[PDB]
Amino acid sequence: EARRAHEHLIRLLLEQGKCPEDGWDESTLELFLHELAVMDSNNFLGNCGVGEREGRVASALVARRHYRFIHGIGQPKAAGSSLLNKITNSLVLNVIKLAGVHSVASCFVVPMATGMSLTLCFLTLRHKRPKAKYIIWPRIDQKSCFKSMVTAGFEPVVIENVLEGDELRTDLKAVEAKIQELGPEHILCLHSTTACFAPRVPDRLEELAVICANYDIPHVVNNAYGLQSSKCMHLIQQGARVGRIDAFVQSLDKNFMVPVGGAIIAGFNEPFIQDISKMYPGRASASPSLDVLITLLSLGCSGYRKLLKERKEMFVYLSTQLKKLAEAHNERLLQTPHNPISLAMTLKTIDGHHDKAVTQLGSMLFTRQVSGARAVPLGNVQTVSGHTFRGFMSHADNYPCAYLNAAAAIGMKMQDVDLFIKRLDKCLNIVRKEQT
Amino acid sequence: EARRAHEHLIRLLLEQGKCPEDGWDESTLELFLHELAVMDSNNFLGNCGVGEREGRVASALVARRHYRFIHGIGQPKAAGSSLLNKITNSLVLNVIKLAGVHSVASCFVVPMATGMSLTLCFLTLRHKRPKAKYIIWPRIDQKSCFKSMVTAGFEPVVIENVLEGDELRTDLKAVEAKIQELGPEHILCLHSTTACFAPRVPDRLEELAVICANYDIPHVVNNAYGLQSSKCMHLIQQGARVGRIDAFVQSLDKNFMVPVGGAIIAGFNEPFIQDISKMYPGRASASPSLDVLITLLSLGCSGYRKLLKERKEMFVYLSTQLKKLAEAHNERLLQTPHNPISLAMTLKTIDGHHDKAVTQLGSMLFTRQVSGARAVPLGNVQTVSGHTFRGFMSHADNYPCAYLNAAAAIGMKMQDVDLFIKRLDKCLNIVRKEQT
Amino acid sequence: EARRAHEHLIRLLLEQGKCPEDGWDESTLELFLHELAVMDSNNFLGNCGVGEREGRVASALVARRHYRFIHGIGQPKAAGSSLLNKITNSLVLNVIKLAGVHSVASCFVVPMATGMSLTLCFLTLRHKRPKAKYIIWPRIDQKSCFKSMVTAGFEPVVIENVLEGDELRTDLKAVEAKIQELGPEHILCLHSTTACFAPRVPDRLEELAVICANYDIPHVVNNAYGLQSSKCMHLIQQGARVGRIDAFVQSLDKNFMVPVGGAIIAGFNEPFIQDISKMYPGRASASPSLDVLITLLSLGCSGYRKLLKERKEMFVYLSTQLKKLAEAHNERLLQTPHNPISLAMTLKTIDGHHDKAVTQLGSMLFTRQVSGARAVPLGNVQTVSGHTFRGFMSHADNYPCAYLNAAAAIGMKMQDVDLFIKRLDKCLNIVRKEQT
Amino acid sequence: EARRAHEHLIRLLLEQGKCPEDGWDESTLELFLHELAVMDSNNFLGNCGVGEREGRVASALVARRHYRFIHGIGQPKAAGSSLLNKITNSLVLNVIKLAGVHSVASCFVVPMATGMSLTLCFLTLRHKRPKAKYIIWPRIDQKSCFKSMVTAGFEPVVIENVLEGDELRTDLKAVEAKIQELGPEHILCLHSTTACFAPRVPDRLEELAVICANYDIPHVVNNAYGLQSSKCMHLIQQGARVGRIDAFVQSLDKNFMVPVGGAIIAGFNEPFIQDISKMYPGRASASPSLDVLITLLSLGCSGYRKLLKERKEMFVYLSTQLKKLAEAHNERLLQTPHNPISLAMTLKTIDGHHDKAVTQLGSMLFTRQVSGARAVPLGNVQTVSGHTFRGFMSHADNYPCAYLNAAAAIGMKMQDVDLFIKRLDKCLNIVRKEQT
Repeated sequence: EARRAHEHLIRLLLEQGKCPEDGWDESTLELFLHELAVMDSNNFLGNCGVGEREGRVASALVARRHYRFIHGIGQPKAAGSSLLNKITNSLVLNVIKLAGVHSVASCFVVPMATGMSLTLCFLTLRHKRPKAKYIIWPRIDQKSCFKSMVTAGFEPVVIENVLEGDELRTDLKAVEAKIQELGPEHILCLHSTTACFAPRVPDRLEELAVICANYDIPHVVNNAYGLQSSKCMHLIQQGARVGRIDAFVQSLDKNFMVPVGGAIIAGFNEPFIQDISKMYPGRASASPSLDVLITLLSLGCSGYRKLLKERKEMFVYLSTQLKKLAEAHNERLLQTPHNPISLAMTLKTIDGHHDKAVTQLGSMLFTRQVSGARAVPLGNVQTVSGHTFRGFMSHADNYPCAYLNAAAAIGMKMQDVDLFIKRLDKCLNIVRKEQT
Repeated sequence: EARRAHEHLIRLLLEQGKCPEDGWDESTLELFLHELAVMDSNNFLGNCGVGEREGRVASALVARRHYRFIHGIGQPKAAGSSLLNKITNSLVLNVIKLAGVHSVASCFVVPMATGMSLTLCFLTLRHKRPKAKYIIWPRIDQKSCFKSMVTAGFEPVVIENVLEGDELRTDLKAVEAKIQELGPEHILCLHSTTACFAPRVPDRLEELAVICANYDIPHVVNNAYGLQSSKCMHLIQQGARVGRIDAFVQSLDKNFMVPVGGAIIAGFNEPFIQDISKMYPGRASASPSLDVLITLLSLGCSGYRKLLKERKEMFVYLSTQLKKLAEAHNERLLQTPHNPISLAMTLKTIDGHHDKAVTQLGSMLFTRQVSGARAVPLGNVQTVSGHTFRGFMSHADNYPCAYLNAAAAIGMKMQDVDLFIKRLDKCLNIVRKEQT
Repeated sequence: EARRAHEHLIRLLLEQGKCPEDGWDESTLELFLHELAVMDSNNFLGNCGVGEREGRVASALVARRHYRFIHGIGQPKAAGSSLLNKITNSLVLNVIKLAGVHSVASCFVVPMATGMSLTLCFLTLRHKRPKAKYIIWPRIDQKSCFKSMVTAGFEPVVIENVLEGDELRTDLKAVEAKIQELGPEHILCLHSTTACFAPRVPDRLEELAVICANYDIPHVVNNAYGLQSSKCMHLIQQGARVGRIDAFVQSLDKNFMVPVGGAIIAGFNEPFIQDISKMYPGRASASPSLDVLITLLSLGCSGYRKLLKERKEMFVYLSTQLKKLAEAHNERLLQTPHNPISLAMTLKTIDGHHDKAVTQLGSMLFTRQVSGARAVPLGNVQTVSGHTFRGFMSHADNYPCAYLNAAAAIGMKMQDVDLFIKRLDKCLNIVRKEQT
Repeated sequence: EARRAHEHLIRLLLEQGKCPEDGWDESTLELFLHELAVMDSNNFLGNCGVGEREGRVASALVARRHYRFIHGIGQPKAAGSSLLNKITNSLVLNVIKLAGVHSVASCFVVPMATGMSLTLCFLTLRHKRPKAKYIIWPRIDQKSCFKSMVTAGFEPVVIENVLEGDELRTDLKAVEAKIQELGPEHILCLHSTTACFAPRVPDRLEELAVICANYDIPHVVNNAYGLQSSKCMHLIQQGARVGRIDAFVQSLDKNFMVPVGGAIIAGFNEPFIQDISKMYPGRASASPSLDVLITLLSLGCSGYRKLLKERKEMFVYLSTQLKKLAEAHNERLLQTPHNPISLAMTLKTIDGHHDKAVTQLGSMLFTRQVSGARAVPLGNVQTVSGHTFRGFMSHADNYPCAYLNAAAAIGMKMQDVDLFIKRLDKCLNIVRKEQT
């Protein structure tokens, strides 16, 4: 029977809580979703509602586009939304393992993006560490992760990066020096970062993990877009094994190709991760969870695994093509072998004329429908939530050159690289011709 | 021309930023949505993406159900999502005015539910008031609003309510006594509440507003489900006129009949409300905004206004039917004329036998597909985030009786009341027969 | 259990094959559709296809919009599409009874519109009556019903209508005179018509039925848009009781408010109706059947019955408003009490100036977004499939005046009448002002 | 601008009426569809309707799933549906050329399946040839094409096929012998067939075309599933060049992977093809046209061309795998090099035991979710619409053996062949073990 085949797949999902090897057909998926939504009281045919939160919906466009999941995630009032939440977190745990953190103990989807999800971690740790006022943070010029600390009501302690060749790396001496200066009890946590813009590289998590274990200080990893990278994930896995990592947080959109809106908070200590979940007040949107559930069931392990493999290949393709273009314009690819996602070519040939050529190149790429490229000048001064950054965008006060960023992130296609290379070549020609 | 008629409506929305008098046809709405999504870079036909957040989508089910809005709300990378956000906040401001707060200066949708949205207000006020550690809070037995204070890292100062007849009301003397005891500078804010479970009533906002203006302390109003009530909204409007209200927060789902997930933060001081918006780190889900935009454009002013009128009528219908049932079972409707949404009938005839009959009645209603009713016993002890509540569910340590809650909230139908009355009558009969 | 409630409704549909009293919720309907489509082999998860008609679908937009019903209607290859067809025909039979033909024996949806469905009836009757070459047809100026006879390969025998007051009615003497002239065996059938443009009225079916019973000649009724009228349906029911009706055919779109595309063929002799079904070669589109199934399950008996009641009320409203306008312009409503759907006001005040004012009025209404009105002049000569019609549009060679048609058909709203009246008034004023 | 890029594609479609080289994104397609539907009067915001066919829709599920195309295909009342029809027929003409008939003059989508579309051709030819009563038809055991002739009211003249090796081929002598016997004027047309079940092969169209040109008799080609085959299409193209072909008809579902429901009628004489279109009475469903428009715009030339290439490859794969299996069971692949889509392996090893093993094998494959296979026994007697077929299913009275059919049709995947081979192998083993 056709129906039994669908039920077999559903039952296997419910009993194991694992991503199916092969992606489900849409037919199976929509059957499952409809049966789940049937379990929510708002969808009961015999229901009457006499409360203030009945999951009533005025617009049929709204109800249908959400598969009639209205109540969000948590006698129960929403048994299907609850099961949706359970399944999705179970699927996500298994993908975390698949992706490289095999010892992960616990995780949960939270329908806030990565910044606010990090804030939630910091808000939870306040009650663990009432004496703490500082968060030690190796510098990365990204506004949201930096603001997350201020939002949580702590003061960031910005640790400048060390220039090693072309790469910007964790200053481990300065981190330990600030712990000793300020006092371990006054530090809320170390806030490290994996995936980042080249020529910065993922933080030295093993070493920071050792430092945190020894000084007895929480370690929170901004893994925003590092789940897609088995190298970034090995760094988390190794760090947890050789020292201390308390939580790692990753974006749903950047690693799973779904709308912006949600993140995953994961860790190795189940009671602690539960404490973060419990620190969240009230119901939350089920929409990020639904998007990731749809995506993971449709892809299967094999589909997600293939996406990860294709990204590695696109990275190789992107670097070989960008290095070739760079060199053809008498530029070079910065040597950043410790960054597995992001790369940078120098813009020395257009910089230095005092005509804003580097910024102009960025705008030119933008108006030619190139998105995601970052033209980083020398000398941006920018103040973010109380803190003034010298050399903003470059993660250092005095990086030796201007450069252009590009990145091979999950779902990148060959036409992404090809069109980029084509339009970048033309833009470089225009600028240089203008400078004569 | 047919197309010009659609464009006229769209252009009028864009130029005035106001809810159309009559609801748009779905045809107009979907035209508009598709044209908006066209403005996001991920949807550009000529686009190439070389960054880490390109709004790529693996699942067609996911992309389509969100109308291809992927990037969430904020060179720009997402011009349509940005315009969506602008329009929606403008529509919401106008509905706030429509609903009873005509002097509202500023507001924004935040894709967190009401609890976390209140937390965000408290997180913002931390930077305004570094010496503050306390939030003064007239008691309401609702976990999320209470937890919001703890999550923000403040300690709640629980002010017990005064029993006046059957109603539980703001103890204004105790509020002022705690301000003086603890010191104005050590108070982060007063956290009041409008719409609530009977026999509690909306807080005395005019008087609290006067107190807050005089002691120079912020006033944050939990208006979770009070937007649907012109009486609750008059209380906010009057309070702002005679004293101080800094922010008022309301649920999207409870006032607009959309999925759980979002809230509105509004106020009378534009710079301050902007500061709360700016305290939020990173991008956020556009899904709550989209749901409310769809809903408000489809309803129009006239449709939303009609929903508000129908709720008032359903309240009258619900109370007349519940009073009639109560009296037929030798119970009574508690006299709560200061609560415009929630009501309560006594359960004295089944309580007092030491057999858990009140709790049992609640479960009986639940298993008979009645949702939203609250059977409140005498004597619940419950600890929430560090604080132990006596008489939990009843908003007081010694409320004189057990009672049952019901409420006429927006979108309630006559069959909601009728089925409820029918099943409640049968349940009361069963319990009483059992007690002989 | 929520799911059991849905299954109860489905099971009741499957066991009785009758329209539910109250409309199904969309949730129940889509559950049912998905479960049905599961029964088609193309949707089997374990299926392999090695034939030429496997129901493969390239476009996900196409597959989804049809609920994955691909195979159309008929070891079996399509068990769900087959069950869909069975259910839909059973629902339609019951609506035919509801609508006024309680003795209907058999019917089937055919995914051709009414013209081709009549052709199919004529094609079937060819094999019953090999000597027949003529179809006797009381005149109605509608191209499709007339062409249906030619398409079938018969020659129409056009019987002119009798003017009785303002109405055009069946010339029963001329019908019988042509039977006798041509010979009963040489007549394939009588092709009568119910719902039609005023001032024509439904054919005299009782009398024609008696004639057909006596001369032993098939009687095929064009009931294109007469199902929505209990008066038109009583005429079919009475005619079948007092004489002979072999088949009656009605449009799906005009009586059920669904896309153009399908029709119903019904009758009182089950073997004969089966013969028409069997005369159709090959598979056919399931789309008309699906549309009517969705519509009838969502409406229920009560919803469809309410639509029929509202149409009667709109007819009264339309005539009272049109009579009032007519008289205000010194025109009159033609006295057509035997037409229950269509009406006509005279255009004598603008006609007669030899300036094409009547045609011009029709175009003016069209450019002012009035659809469905017919401005009928005196003196249209028009040739349709070999036959030249004098006074084309007016169903007679010498109807005494020009007039304007309007009709109250199912789903008409008060704003349809109101806007029509408003724009018609303005148009009449413009024309008369021009004629000075 | 993003919007201009979409409009450029649309404008190019409208000006050239040709399939885009590369498939449109869904975004572009749905934009286009929505803009088209805007042009139909039922969708006009300012519209009032006072007629009997206003395109009103009761169900939002129905309206939305058809993109608000309600009126079907034809002052005008439906300008967008009309343009839809125009575009689709233009796209289809170009695909006919792409597929191998480069000299095609005219074609149109008709929303009837292939059988009824052939009937329409025969119905049209009746008026061209009033003396004709016969249709000469080389035998193919397919019920719908045979019934199409009877439905049209003609008598089929069944020409038995000639056995050449393993193939069944056109008996050209018998065709000419029947023309001479019955008289050219009494023949309505020759009804030939291209794509068919092996071991029958496509009719000898060049030779039949010469015969038809010489005797002055119409030639109607059943090209039901031959459009997907450049060899079948070359036969039509060559036949038209060396002789007479008046119309060729093909299934939409079998060549374009859309629901059953529609067909294309094409030819080389534009006035004649127009005459067939004009012989159709009334409006018709736009749904088949919409499905093929969606499909062709999403695929582009390149996508459809790739599908055709993949089918050729799947044919090679299917035959090599089926030949290998056959031989492993001491059977053989029948030598049918003139059939480019269908193949047959002998079932001699299980046939001959008088135990219905051949029929049983067919049922076994069916219950193991193999669809589209045909187990053809020796000796089926079956009467279809008045005519008794000896050896029904095998296209001859005395085909030497029982065999099994399989076919590589458009959209076939490797798993279709692989699973089929796997399950067929197991079934053969079961049967042979049972026969000991």
